[PDB]
Amino acid sequence: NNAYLRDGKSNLVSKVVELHGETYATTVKMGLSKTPNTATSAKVKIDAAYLETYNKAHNTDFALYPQDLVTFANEGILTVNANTKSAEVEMTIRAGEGLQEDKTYAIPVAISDQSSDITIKDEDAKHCIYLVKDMRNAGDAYKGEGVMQGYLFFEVNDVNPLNTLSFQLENGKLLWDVVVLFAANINYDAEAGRPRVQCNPNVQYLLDNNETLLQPLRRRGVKVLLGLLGNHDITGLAQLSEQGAKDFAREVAQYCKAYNLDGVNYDDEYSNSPDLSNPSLTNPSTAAAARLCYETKQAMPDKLVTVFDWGQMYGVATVDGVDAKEWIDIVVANYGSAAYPIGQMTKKQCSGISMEFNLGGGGSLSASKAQSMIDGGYGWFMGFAPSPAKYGSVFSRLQGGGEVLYGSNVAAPTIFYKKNDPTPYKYPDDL
Ligand SMILES: CC(=O)N[C@@H]1[C@@H](O)[C@H](O[C@@H]2O[C@H](CO[C@H]3O[C@H](CO[C@H]4O[C@H](CO)[C@@H](O)[C@H](O)[C@@H]4O[C@H]4O[C@H](CO)[C@@H](O)[C@H](O)[C@@H]4O)[C@@H](O)[C@H](O[C@H]4O[C@H](CO)[C@@H](O)[C@H](O)[C@@H]4O[C@H]4O[C@H](CO)[C@@H](O)[C@H](O)[C@@H]4O)[C@@H]3O)[C@@H](O)[C@H](O[C@H]3O[C@H](CO)[C@@H](O)[C@H](O)[C@@H]3O[C@H]3O[C@H](CO)[C@@H](O)[C@H](O)[C@@H]3O[C@H]3O[C@H](CO)[C@@H](O)[C@H](O)[C@@H]3O)[C@@H]2O)[C@@H](CO)O[C@H]1O
Ligand SMILES: [Ca+2]
Repeated sequence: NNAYLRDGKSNLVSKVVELHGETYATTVKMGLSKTPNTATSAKVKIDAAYLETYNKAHNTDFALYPQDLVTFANEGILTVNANTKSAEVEMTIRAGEGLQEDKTYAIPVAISDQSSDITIKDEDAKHCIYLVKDMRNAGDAYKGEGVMQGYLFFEVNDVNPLNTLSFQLENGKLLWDVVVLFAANINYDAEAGRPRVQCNPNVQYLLDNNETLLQPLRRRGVKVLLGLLGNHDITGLAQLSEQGAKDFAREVAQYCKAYNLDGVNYDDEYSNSPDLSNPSLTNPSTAAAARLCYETKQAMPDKLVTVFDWGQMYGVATVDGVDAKEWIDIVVANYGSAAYPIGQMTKKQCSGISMEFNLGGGGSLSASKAQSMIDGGYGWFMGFAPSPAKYGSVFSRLQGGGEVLYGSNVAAPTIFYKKNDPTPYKYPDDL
């Protein structure tokens, strides 16, 4: 009887927990491959030694969440359920006064004292892990448990991402949970014969000026992602070999670490055919795209790995035996479509609408559409390329939906930002 451990609320082996209050309650669930017998038993425990193994495997440095803040019900004993081939125990995570903001802590949980009828294949199957972030002060985008969330791309060539702050509900909450700096590029470094991250001068300016133009968003609870995009040479996000994907994933994670960002969006577009003789490249395919997503999540497991569903970026649901739910946090679709889940993903990881704010296509976040997306179980609505000059049209496309999603409509904007300028100007007076 093979067993493994995962978070019961999410069914994820590796679960990022954002604390918005003093406690967070879930279950830890042991899955069994066969119906258990009357004597089958197991417990769970915090396994601090496994954190060293985990940090080494991922080249990360997460600190151990204070154990005194984590409590299991029932002495950590798993209640075995023969009918669902599983066993669970309640786990509570308390927010602590010794915690540092903008730091990820780890709770490695292990199966322990299991009965002799249970087989645990490896140390990965023995453990699940919670990656805990205290977000109590980064609350301004948090609109509630289980609500739909916003995902917004800025064309940073033209528009300052501080304009995220122009979008609030009437109750003062910020609309857009996640924003993308669209976009850094993948390009060939001919002199080195390898792919590299290549940043245009507009992208580079934001990174250089991260403290004033990007970190104020993160202070308010907005996740800031680096967009990655193909860029008219032999390299592309769906045509890296296994080694090329490992190398590029390491570079992307270094950008997110160096600049204190929250993850990436991958958009497989505008690349040319690869040079198949280059050991960093391979045939363009969803298998290569999935490999890159998987390797990027392994290099930054606490951060978001997200894809635009375009080109060959999305569709393979397993890499090295690991399901896509573990390494695709959000998938957003092309304007006019809804994203769909693969593997054990649900529609909570999918956009139900994508709105092209610059060209007009893709529909509106109306009361009717909001209700439709909730009824369908979608987790996200996506928008692309808003600009202060078009706020009239943009905000007309956000009426009614906020009342359905949050009990509070989107408010008319009163602030906007000019490119590369940190000053919140008055909208529309300063236009
Ligand atoms: C998610 C998601 O939505 N994903 C995608 C998303 O990508 C789409 O977004 C649009 O993408 C298209 C395509 O972008 C890519 O290609 C362009 C063009 O690349 C080619 O030309 C370059 C030379 O000019 C070459 O360097 C390059 O190799 C390509 O060459 C081929 O083709 C040319 C001929 O065109 C041949 O000569 C070549 O030989 C070869 O065949 C490219 O510019 C883009 O890359 C830039 O932007 C991305 C981010 O978007 C960055 O990551 C890149 O680093 C890069 O930026 C840097 O370089 C550029 C120069 O290329 C610098 O200007 C910049 O400062 C950086 O340094 C992509 O690779 C785009 O065309 C769309 O752009 C328009 O909209 C955006 C806003 O959304 C504007 O910011 C932008 O200015 C464009 O706006 C014009 O068009 C709009 C209508 O489409 C209109 O609303 C605007 O008002 C404006 O229109 C006015 O000007 C027009 C002339 O430009 C004029 O014709 C018109 O009448 C108006 O007067 C947009 O980004 C979206 C779309 O919904 O969906 C998905 O597909
Ligand atoms: Ca705060």
